[PDB]
Parts: sequence; structure tokens; C-alpha cells
Amino acid sequence: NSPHELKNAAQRAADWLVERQRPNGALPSRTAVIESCYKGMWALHTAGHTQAASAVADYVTSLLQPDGDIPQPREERYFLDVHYLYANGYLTIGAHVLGRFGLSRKLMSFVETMRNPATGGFRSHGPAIPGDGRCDSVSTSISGLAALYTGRVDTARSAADFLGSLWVGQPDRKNVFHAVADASGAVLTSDDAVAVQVRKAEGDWYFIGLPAFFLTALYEATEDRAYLDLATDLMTYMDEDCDEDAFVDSSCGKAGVAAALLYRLTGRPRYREIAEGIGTLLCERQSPYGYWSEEETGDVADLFWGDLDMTAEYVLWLDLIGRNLASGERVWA
Amino acid sequence: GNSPHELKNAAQRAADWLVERQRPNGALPSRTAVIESCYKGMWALHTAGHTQAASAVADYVTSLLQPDGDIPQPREERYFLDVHYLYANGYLTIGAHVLGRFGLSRKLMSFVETMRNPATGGFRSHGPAIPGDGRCDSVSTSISGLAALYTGRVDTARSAADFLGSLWVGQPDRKNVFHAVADASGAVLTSDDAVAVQVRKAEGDWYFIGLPAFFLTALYEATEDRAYLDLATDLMTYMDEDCDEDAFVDSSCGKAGVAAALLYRLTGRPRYREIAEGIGTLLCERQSPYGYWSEEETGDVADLFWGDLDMTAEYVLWLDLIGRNLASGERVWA
Ligand SMILES: *[C@@H](O)[C@H](NC(C)=O)[C@@H](O)[C@H]1O[C@H](O[C@H]2[C@H](O)[C@@H](O)[C@H](N)C[C@@H]2N)[C@H](N)C[C@@H]1O
Repeated sequence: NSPHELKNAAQRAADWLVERQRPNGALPSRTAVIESCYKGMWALHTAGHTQAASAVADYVTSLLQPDGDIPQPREERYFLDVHYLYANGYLTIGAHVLGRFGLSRKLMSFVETMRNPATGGFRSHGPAIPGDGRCDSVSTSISGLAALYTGRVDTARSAADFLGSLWVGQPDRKNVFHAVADASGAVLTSDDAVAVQVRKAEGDWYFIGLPAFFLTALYEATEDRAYLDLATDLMTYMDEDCDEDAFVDSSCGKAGVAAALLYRLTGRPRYREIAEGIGTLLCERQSPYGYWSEEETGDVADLFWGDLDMTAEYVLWLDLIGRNLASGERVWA
Repeated sequence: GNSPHELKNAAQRAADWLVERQRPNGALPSRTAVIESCYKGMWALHTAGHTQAASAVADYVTSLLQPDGDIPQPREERYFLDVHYLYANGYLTIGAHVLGRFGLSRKLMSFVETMRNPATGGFRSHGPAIPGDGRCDSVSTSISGLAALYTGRVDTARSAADFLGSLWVGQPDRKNVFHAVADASGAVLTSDDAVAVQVRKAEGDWYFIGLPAFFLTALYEATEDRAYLDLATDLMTYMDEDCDEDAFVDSSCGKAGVAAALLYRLTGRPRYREIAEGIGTLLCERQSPYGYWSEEETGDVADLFWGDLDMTAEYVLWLDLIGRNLASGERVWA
């Protein structure tokens, strides 16, 4: 598919969401949880549905606590002790791009209270959830990206330092990507820490793909080739050392965005190929009705939270892939 | 008046009109290749969902970017040389940043900061290649402050607000004229060569007041410092009660309309809803059947005079911002 076609798919999905948005601004999830709609502000704004995006901001604002967190409603364990701040990161970006500067300042200030100042990582478990202070690549990358959008570039550079340390410290990168470090900054290989089985088709690739996207954006912001080189290390790892599932699994969109940005910035044709392939696959999986769903077909009035999240996520990724491929073609051809 | 949905529909048709005519290099369809024809394009088109077109404008803008972070050329209109040079740079910075073109936004914003007066917080009216006396005006300062808020440079925004407060307090004859320019020391400039708004006449340039009102409201949203809300409030009251009706009718009234819509969302004051609704309806009613805006052009044209291309992108942005703040304000307060 062409960049225009990727965007057409994103717009059909955004229209589907907006048609079913609730009066208070919540998106049509079968459970009322923040993990169903945290990407909604940014995705809907990207699609030009700024009134719907602002309505999500109104809903988010009504859940905001005095410390700047949204601790509830949350049910999915990945949003409790694996990467709690994954929700907060997209909320911060979406609020900021909408110009909701009070919301973005309060959300980002809370995010920063969970940063480990010695390692640059962001803690995996939220304030109400007990934990050992471990920090993971997804919490850290999304918090770094939110830092870029809010202008906290020092925080973003520190997040990149953590990701570099995590990458250098891998004990067996050919077989496993250990996505977590302890509070001292050493890679956590324990049974209970997220680990991508890179030679199996078992998903979780965004623990590598989201760092690759963030580091590429940080390179764009700073021109520091250390970040480009880490991003390309991660992309080459996914392309050459990881299972084919890395560019096929539902979580491959992050890598697709990173590849499209890398193509615009470097012109290397393999990055265009990776991005085009991922964009086309996501486009092919879209329901004729406009949403994306693991298991459901037909004309549903709402979705389970994970499918609703995936639908907003693919609005964002197809848009970002499409615009970076379009501009890359202009710049390099 | 018209509903938020109707305001957005007008914005979308104008954005479609622009994208249909965008050139392969990303330039918008201006009869003259000048930065003042498309400086609002990245932000306006992104707000309309036309992100590939917005990124194409970013590509065009990037092709003009100089090593110091400025776009000194192509520029032809005097207002973009020695009245408010940075007016172009400010929207370019915002549009680049919201698109995530972080290298472009950092470079642009870093140049903007070189024209800041560190004693007063104002921003110089004339660019590096344009000889001048160091005067600073309300529009250069407000747009640079707004760009500072989008890029997270909040201290720079606060300093811009300080300048605006000094400019307001220092007015020598506010019932008859708003002098929008200060000297390099911050004293209000009353010479004939310095922008003045004849507030009891219907002669335009109201955005020298309206843009400060919008920026200060956004700064209040960002900080909750009531000093900024109070100054924005005072400027809106000035426009509503001491200025000619033209302040909410002239082609430049969109800035005040956006400020009113945001103030309504933040405070719930009904007068701000009324001001924003009336301005939004007026701009909607002035749109051509084709999609563009122009006070003179009436034909099915393939391009526009630079000022009408700028106005068209500007009203895409203002109708979007008015609409979303009115809709959210209704949800919160009504
Ligand atoms: C990245 O945002 C993930 N999004 C998608 C569409 O995968 C993330 O929101 C999501 O990932 C986890 O669950 C995924 C898993 O990583 C995939 O490999 C699997 N094919 C599907 C599953 N939804 C995480 N448990 C929950 C997150 O919502």
C-alpha cells in the first residue's frame, strides 16, 4: 500500500471510534478502563478529530488525581506491574499536542517522580502496586518520548542512557531480550522479568520496537549519532537476529514507525521496505467496518479493551508510517 | 450561531481545498513563493488530519532552513521584515513541534530565542538582515511565547508575559490608541512608524491585542498563575467594552475568538462563549463556496494571493480551536 492508502485506513478507523464515542468522551470499550483509551487523544488528533480528542481529554481530566497520576480505572496487569507508565506516556503526549498544557504538565511531572535518577529508567510498577524498583524498556521509552513532546530533553537523554545500558548489558541477545533492569541499573534476568524470546514467534516485540522508535525521534531532536546508532542496532537486531514474527505480530507497529522515520532520516531502502511491509499488513487486517480486532468480525457497537486500544494504536502508527514514507520519498527521490 | 461541528466542517473543506492544490515540493498554492504564504500550514493541516500534507510543508520549510535556524528568505511583505519578523517563525515552530519534527522545531525555536530581549522579555520586531532600533512588539512576543509553551520553554513564555504586562500597564492613552510596540528598554513607542491600533475606529490590526490574549490564556492554562489570567481578562474586557465593534468583526478577529473560546472552557464565563460563537459563525459565513477564504477573490482559482492563502490556513486553525474549546466548554460548564 502507498502512504495515502495507509492514511485512508487510519481515517476509517478514527471515524469508527468517533461515531461510537460516549457523551463524557470515553471511547466504546466493554470495560471502563484507562488501558482502553490512553492512545485516544493523540490518535484522534492525528486524524483531525480534534473535538473527539478534546472530549477524551475532558474524560481524562476528570480522572486526574492531585499527584498527576491516573491510578484508576486499571485492570490489566501489564498496566499495573509490567509497564504502569505506558498509559501515562500516551496521555501526556496527547494532552500536549492538543495544547492542554496544564494536563500535560501535571501528567509529565508525575511520570518524572517514577524516574530512577541514577539509571535514567522509569519504574515498572505504579504507586499502589508493591515492587522492587525494577525499570523496563517500555516504561522508559514512552516516558522519554513524552519528555520529547513536552520539551524535557534532559529527561529524554537520560531515558536513552538507560536504554543503551540495557542493550549493552544483555547476557544472551541471540536468544532472549531481557527488557528489565534492577534499581541499580543491571539487567534483570530473573524468571519474573519481561523477556522476549527472540527466536520464537511469541510476541512482545514492542519491548524492542518502542525503544527503536523513541531513540530515532531523539536522534531527530538532537542529531547525536549515538542515538541513531542504537536505534539502527535495534532495527538490525529485529530484522536479522529475531524471528520473522517481529515484523508480523500485532506489536510490530512500533518497529514499523521506527523504520519509516529511519527511512526519512537516512534514506536507506531497507527501512522503507520494513515500514511498507508492516503498514500493508496492518492495513490488510483492518475490519471492513473500520476497527481492528483479534477475534471479532462484523458490525459491533463496542470492543473489548485490547481491541479498542489496538484500533487507536493503528490509527497512530499508520498515520506516522504514512507521513514518514511520503516525506522520505520526497526527500530521497 | 453555528455549532462546533459546523465550524469544524468549514475548516475541513478549506483544508481539503489547500491539499488538493499543494505543490509536489510541499509548498502551498501561493501566487508568490514567500514564507508568509504558508507559515501556518504545518499546524493548520495537522489540526485537520492532513498529516502527509503537513509533513510536506515541513519538508518545504526544512529546505529553506538556514544554519542559524532562521528562514530569512523568501520574504517580501514589510510586516514580516520589520513589524513582526518572528510571526512566521512562531507558527513554523509550533507546527513542526506538534508534528514531531523535533530537529526542525528545536532549530527554529533556538533562533527565536536569539531575538529575545533579556532585559524586558520582549522579542525584536526586525530580523537579523533588517536594520532596526531593537523595538519589540506584542505580536512577535506573544507568538514567540506561544511557541515557547509548545516546545516546553516555559521560563521564556513567562518572560514574554512580563513584557506584555509592561506594555499594557504603560499605555499612555488606551481609550483612544493601543500602541503595540515598545523600545528596547520597554517604554511604549508612540512614533508614527510604530504599530498603533486606533481602538475607536474600524481599521483592523486587532490581532496586536487578540494574540496576546490568546497566548496569556494558554500560559494560564499551563501554569495556573492567575496573573496571566487577569491580564488576558483585562485585554478581552478592553476589546469588548473600549474598542470598536470591529474588534470582533475584522479579518484579524480570529485571535480574540480563539482566546474567548479557551477562556470559556477554562472559566465558564458566558460572555466568552458568546464572543467565540459570534466570531466562529462570522468566519464560517465568509467562506467561499469552493473552500478558500478571501475578501476579494470569487472564482474557482488554482492559487491565491499570499495573504489569502495565509488567511485560509489561519481560519482552518481558528475554526478548529474555537470549535474544540466551545464543545469541551459546553461539556464542562453547561
Ligand atoms: C504495544 O502498544 C502493544 N500493542 C499491540 C497492538 O500489540 C500493547 O498495547 C499491548 O501489548 C501487550 O499485549 C500484546 C502482545 O505484545 C502481542 O505480542 C500479542 N500478539 C497481542 C497482545 N495484545 C500487552 N500485554 C498489552 C498491551 O495492550
